[PDB]
Order: sequence, then C-alpha cells, then structure tokens
Amino acid sequence: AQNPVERLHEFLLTGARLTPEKPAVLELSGTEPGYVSYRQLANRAESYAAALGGLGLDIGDRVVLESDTSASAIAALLACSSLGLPFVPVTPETPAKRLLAVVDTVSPALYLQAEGGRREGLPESVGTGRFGPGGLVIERAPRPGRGFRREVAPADPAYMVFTPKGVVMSHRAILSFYRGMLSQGIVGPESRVASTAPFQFDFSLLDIGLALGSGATVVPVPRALLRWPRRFVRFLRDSEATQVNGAPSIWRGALRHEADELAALGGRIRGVLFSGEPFPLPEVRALQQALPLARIVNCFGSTESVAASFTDVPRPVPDGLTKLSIGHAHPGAEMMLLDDDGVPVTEPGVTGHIHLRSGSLFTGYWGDPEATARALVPDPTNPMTGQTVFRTGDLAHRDATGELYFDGRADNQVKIRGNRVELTEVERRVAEFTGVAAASAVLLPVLAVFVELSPGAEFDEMELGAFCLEELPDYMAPQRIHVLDALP
Ligand SMILES: C[C@H](N)CC(=O)OP(=O)(O)OC[C@H]1O[C@@H](n2cnc3c(N)ncnc32)[C@H](O)[C@@H]1O
Ligand SMILES: [Cl-]
Repeated sequence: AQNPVERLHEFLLTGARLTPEKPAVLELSGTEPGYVSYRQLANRAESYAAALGGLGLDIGDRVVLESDTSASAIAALLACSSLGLPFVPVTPETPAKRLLAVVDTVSPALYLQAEGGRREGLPESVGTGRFGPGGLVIERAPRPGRGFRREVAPADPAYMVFTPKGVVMSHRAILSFYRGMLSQGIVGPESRVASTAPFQFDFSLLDIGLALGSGATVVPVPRALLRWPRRFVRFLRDSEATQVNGAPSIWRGALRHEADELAALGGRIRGVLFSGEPFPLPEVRALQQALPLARIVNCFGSTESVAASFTDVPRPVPDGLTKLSIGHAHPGAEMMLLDDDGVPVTEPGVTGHIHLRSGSLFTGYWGDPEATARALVPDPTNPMTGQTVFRTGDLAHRDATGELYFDGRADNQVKIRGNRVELTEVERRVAEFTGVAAASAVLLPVLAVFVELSPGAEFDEMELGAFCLEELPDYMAPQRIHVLDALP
C-alpha cells in the first residue's frame, strides 16, 4: 500500500491485497471446474517469477507467450511484468511461418507455451519452457542477458502486440488506458467477465484489466466454442457470465440460429462490450431483445492505445439510426478532429482525421522508426511543446452535443477476422506476379481482387493464390480473383 502502482503486474494484482479470497480467474482442473483466487493468482505469478528470475535475463529482454487466455497465461504475463521482461502474446492457432517471423524480428530471449502446447521448431538461440497450474518449467535455458539493467521504469516496455509490425506499449500506456476504462463503471466486483478474443489481440488484455481491475472474475471462453453457438451459449449459462466481451461477430450464430436459448440468459447478463468492427444494427437490436438487462457498450479505438472511447448503445436503438456513436474519449483522453493540413475542425458534422492525445499511447513500432514517426506526429495544435500525438487513420465527425461518429479510414486499411489488412499491400503483391499489370482489392465478409493482365500474358488462377501466400498471411489471401480487360 505504501508502494505506488506504476507497473502492470502491481495493478492487476491489487485485488490480491484487498480481496485475496475472491475468485480471480475461472479454471478447469481436468474436467472439475475451479476458480483461481486473487491470492492464488499472485502465488502462481511469483512461483513463475522465481523460475524465471534465476535465468540471467535482463529487463527489456522479450519473452514469447503462446497460449489461449487462461489463469496460467495471466500468471505468466504477471511474472514477465514483475521482471521487466516485456511479453509477446501469441495464439496457438498461429502459423509456424508467422511465429518464427515474430521470433526472428523481436529476437526474444525466451519462448513459453501452455502445458498442452504441441509447438516445436524454435531456434536453439531461444530459451524454451512451459507453464500450467503445476508450475513453470524451463526446457532449453535462455542465453543470459547483459546483467546491466537494474530497475523497471514506467516508460519501459510492458508488452508488444504483432500485426511484422509490433506495437510496443509501456507500463504507463497500459495503466492509463486501464484507468480510463474503469472510470466508466462497466463492471462490478460481483461480475463474471467472459473474454472471447484471442490471446494475441490486445482485447484479451483489455478484458483482463476490466475484470481484475474491478475485483471481478475473468471467465476465459474456449474459442473452439465460437463455431457451435449452442455450446457457446451453454458455456455462458454454466459459467454464469454477467459481462460478455468480444467482436460483434461472436453473437452472429446465436442470434441467427439459437435466439431462444440465448434469451434464457437474459436475466443473468448485465453487460456486453464490443470493439474492432461496427455492430450491424439488425443484430444489435436482436441482441438487445434477447438480453433485455444488458448494457451494450461500443469500445472504439486502437491497439496503439488499446482503445479510446466507450459509448453506450441506446436502448432501444431508434429506428432511423444507421450508425452507433463512438462518443468521446475516456476521461484524460481527447480524439481531435483535424483537416488535411492538420488544422482543427470546430464545425459540427464536418469529417476530420482523429488525432489522439492520452496517457495511453504506444511507445513506437518495433524496429521501425519511420512508421513510428508517421503515426506519432508532433502535435499540430501546439507543436512547440515536444508533445506527440497519434495520427489514427480514422475519420469522424462530431455532433453539436460533442459525440463522434465513425466515418471510416483515410487509407485502405480493412479488417479481416479482426486483423488489420492494408488493401494496398494485397494489390502491390498481386501486381508483382508476372503477367499482371495492375490489381484492385476490395472487401464485400469476402476479399476479392480484380486484376488486369499485362498484354499477351495467360493467367493462372491457383498460381496466384499460392504466390500470394508465399509472403501474405492466410487472412490476407484473396478468396475471389476476377480477371478484367481494364480498370475503371
Ligand atoms: C481493443 C482493440 N484494440 C480495438 C481494435 O480494433 O484494435 P485494432 O486491431 O488496433 O483496430 C484498429 C481499427 O479498427 C477500427 N475500430 C476499432 N473499434 C471500432 C469500433 N468500435 N467501431 C468501428 N471501428 C472500430 C478502426 O479503424 C480502428 O482504427
Ligand atoms: Cl473526444
């Protein structure tokens, strides 16, 4: 209590000093359900730290963490955080190719996966280990670090999330976001927060901070369940979840095929949170009706600050509302609307480019200062301070009451399975296939690319599909290729 909380693990474990016996994270012990309590979570966390802290690792050395969200994964990140080892979450569904690209660029001292983890193939240069309820065990010792660093500063890295582009987030950035979000009273200490995102998104951490920072319980939702809407609803039933967080699309199956079962949870679920994509209004209304007690909140923003705004979906949604609002920044934040020349937009209803100023901003992109300098630009409203501000690439306009409406992107960034895809990079790659002169990508959800053959060339459908995968991930592969004579 005498100790001020300026680091990630010190924040998420406050419940271990105030409410030690409260259940912190739901956890399956074989087939017998249990709960890890704030105190127990803290013990696993330090049990892990002891195993880690004797390995010669310096503060700043990176560690890869391969797991679905679970109490042991939280323990691992807590431990990493306790040692100033920034951590890189990765989800077990991750393609070999993609993982070793992350390992390669971030050059971590150590890789760790779940007890059950069936991963192999890591460089001998990289330490290897495992974790679960029974403890943390190292297999291949990591090379020791410099033995030079001595204290963890709020500006130091806490974690990095990878799109390969890593967003590097300090201890402060993540605590300002946590402090912004909790100011909204989305949840209480009796809440059971069902977390759906993959551990490799940002969103998982948002879920964990929401629950733990509110004294609540994290309910890890096994992702398997998303393609079995009934099994997914029974899971929410039996876990007795009261808050459910996820991309809008987690609800699609249940609203479409299982609305009766879902509405059987209507008395227990008091909140639902979404970010990433807009929620289509038909479905939002459906969900409001199936869950009549639920406060539905639209979380808008970006990994580069986790997020920015939390905005209540009105109940019911007025009939001629085509878009939900994204509100205004949480306390201590501001999304400024600027024009093309960075001049402020003061007129309501005029679209502008959101520039975010907060205590939450990413430190930079890993090993990519040029991108970092394009994203965190000097503050156009007051550039002489030295202060930097985040050029989001998102457009919006404000109404006369001061609320924001998302107008889409200024570039061609798109979302596919929640992963940021720049459509111009699909186009460029397709265009470097021989016999293609130009391409145009577009989303309809499905990704199509339209292509204009160079003069003379014959064109092989599948040869392109495969050629794209050579350097584009699976979510960036076209599902539909259409040849044309020319391009409008
Ligand atoms: C918690 C998580 N980090 C949120 C997120 O989506 O992270 P990120 O992968 O970094 O997505 C960035 C973009 O998604 C879009 N977005 C984001 N939330 C919304 C929204 N609620 N409505 C509409 N568009 C949105 C905006 O384009 C954002 O610029
Ligand atoms: Cl704002």
